[PDB]
Amino acid sequence: SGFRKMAFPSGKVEGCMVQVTCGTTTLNGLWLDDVVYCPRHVICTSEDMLNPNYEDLLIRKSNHNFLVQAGNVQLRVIGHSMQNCVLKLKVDTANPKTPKYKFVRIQPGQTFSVLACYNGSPSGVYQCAMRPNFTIKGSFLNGSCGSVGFNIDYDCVSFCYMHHMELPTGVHAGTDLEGNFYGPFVDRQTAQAAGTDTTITVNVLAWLYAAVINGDRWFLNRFTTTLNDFNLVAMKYNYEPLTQDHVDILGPLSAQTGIAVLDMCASLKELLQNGMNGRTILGSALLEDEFTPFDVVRQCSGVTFQ
Amino acid sequence: SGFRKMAFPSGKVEGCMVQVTCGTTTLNGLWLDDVVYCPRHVICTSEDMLNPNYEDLLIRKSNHNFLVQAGNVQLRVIGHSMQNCVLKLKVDTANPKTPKYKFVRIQPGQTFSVLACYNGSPSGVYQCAMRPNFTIKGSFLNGSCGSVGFNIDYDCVSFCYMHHMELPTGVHAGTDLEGNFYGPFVDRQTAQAAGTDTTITVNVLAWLYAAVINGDRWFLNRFTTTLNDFNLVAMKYNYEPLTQDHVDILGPLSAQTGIAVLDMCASLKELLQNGMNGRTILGSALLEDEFTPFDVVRQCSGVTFQ
Ligand SMILES: *[C@H](O)[C@H](C[C@@H]1CCNC1=O)NC(=O)[C@H](CC(C)C)NC(=O)OCc1ccccc1
Ligand SMILES: *[C@H](O)[C@H](C[C@@H]1CCNC1=O)NC(=O)[C@H](CC(C)C)NC(=O)OCc1ccccc1
Repeated sequence: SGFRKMAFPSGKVEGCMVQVTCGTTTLNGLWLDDVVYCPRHVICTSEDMLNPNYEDLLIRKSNHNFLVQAGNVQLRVIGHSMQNCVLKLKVDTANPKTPKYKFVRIQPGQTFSVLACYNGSPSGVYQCAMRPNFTIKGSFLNGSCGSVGFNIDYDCVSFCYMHHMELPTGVHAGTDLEGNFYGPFVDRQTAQAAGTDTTITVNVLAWLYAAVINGDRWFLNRFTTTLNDFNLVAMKYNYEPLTQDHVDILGPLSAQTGIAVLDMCASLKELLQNGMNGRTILGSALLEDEFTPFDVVRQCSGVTFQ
Repeated sequence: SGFRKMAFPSGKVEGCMVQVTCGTTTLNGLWLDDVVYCPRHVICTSEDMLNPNYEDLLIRKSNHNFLVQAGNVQLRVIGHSMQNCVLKLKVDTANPKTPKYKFVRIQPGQTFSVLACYNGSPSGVYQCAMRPNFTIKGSFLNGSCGSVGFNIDYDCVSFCYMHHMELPTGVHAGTDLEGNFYGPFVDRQTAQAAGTDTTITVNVLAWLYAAVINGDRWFLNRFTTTLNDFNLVAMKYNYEPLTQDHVDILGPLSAQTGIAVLDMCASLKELLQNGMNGRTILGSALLEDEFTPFDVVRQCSGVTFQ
């Protein structure tokens, strides 16, 4: 029993974190096979970050301006290119520890583990969600750039995130590992808006299901509702519209629990209109939306490796 | 910026998790050098767990009744003993991946990372605190026993917890790695009370300091207080008495922030007497107590490896 914000075991991605230095800036880089991925703003100086002409800065750079080291071992750089906002550094040595891996562009509402690094060395793992507005509520100090987000499936690391910047609101933004930002962001030290952040309704329901599974059942109603009437309630409260594949995705949880999805939505509507009245659900006084249905099932089922 | 429940990188302890089987029961075990530590109730059968005579069950056991495997590799057992509630299985092979390690008995209020395992394979990491009442609010399904809790310092793994059982309240109990339970617990399938759980006051303050550091400053008062008068407030609300080495431990946070500790206590007294009025602190509507002062400093400072 019990439900926790659980990150993936980080051992596979640990052996992939390197230090990438270019002049005074040091960032983290991801060493897979014989290429090192890192945020391209490693090539920026003190001033360049207001509005960098990245191709023009990269031209001033040669292979030997890129100090990359894995722990103590310095790797020789035999090639560099820029793919979108990511620098790809070809190195002579294949990482002896590259795991089976995929690059994937995750979708909003999906979660992933972040291995927060500084100076190529790991300092912590936590779980977070790609918000609907394509930001993450992370914990990133200076030098954390190039820290990566990932999922594990069997022995397969699925890298989906590389950290680039902090916004004015204090949330975080970053790219997929092909260097394309999630969201409308650009890697400049400029004021950039994220949109309104909506709540991931299907995740909240999955967390209500985990709550029922774990004994928290006070919020269970005697009511029901309809997709459309709940969806009018969702829009009042900046909740993403619940759709028919959402109820289908909750199917396993609905069956394992014997609570129809729309009975759960009607429970959620009451929580949204009457608050929690100072009660708690799974040790929280807020509605939690960083648990996907798969997170719940994996945790309430104990799926290993992954 | 940002503050998250961060676990330690789990790579070092991953390479130490094995499967230990004895008849029908399978648990996780910790393979360090040529010994495998695992909960002694691996030797229990269906019925034995109501009130096991553990020495009498262990006598029926020989070295070859202990199937331990690391991934696919089965290790030969060359010796077994029982130290308190832990079985020590001597194996012929030293783990080629044992990290620098210590066994430590952590104190209440301290935190640690848990690597939740099933069948000797890791499935997730999360952070939790040894409650004042010596339980943990974990996430542990069947087969999770032998999962371990740990801290990292430089390259040094400090193992402090091994999971044994779930209580009626759904919290979790376990031993240090010398097999002595934290708390008044015994490894029987019996109804066992933990005490009232008090809130770790010094941790709540450290989290208020992290909140100020991260921009959340609405709760800051114009009041002050005294250790004794706050401590009368703490006792009303099941908060552990704040002591003089507690304010001294908060010293670095008090200095880095310019908020006297007793000004913070007076802010905490107001939160305790007037609630949060539907506001949030660091994305939470509850007062959080699973962050020690060192957790805050490490996170607000970015300390690596550890
Ligand atoms: C990469 O190490 C860094 C991560 C920031 C630093 C503090 N917290 C973070 O998430 N990213 C940047 O410094 C980025 C540089 C651009 C050229 C992409 N600028 C940025 O994020 O500005 C916001 C900021 C806030 C607080 C301190 C420094 C920068
Ligand atoms: C070890 O794998 C297991 C962990 C329990 C199982 C479910 N959640 C847990 O934390 N520990 C035990 O099964 C323990 C056996 C005693 C001989 C130590 N008994 C126990 O914890 O009883 C409570 C329980 C609750 C729900 C399912 C099974 C047992």
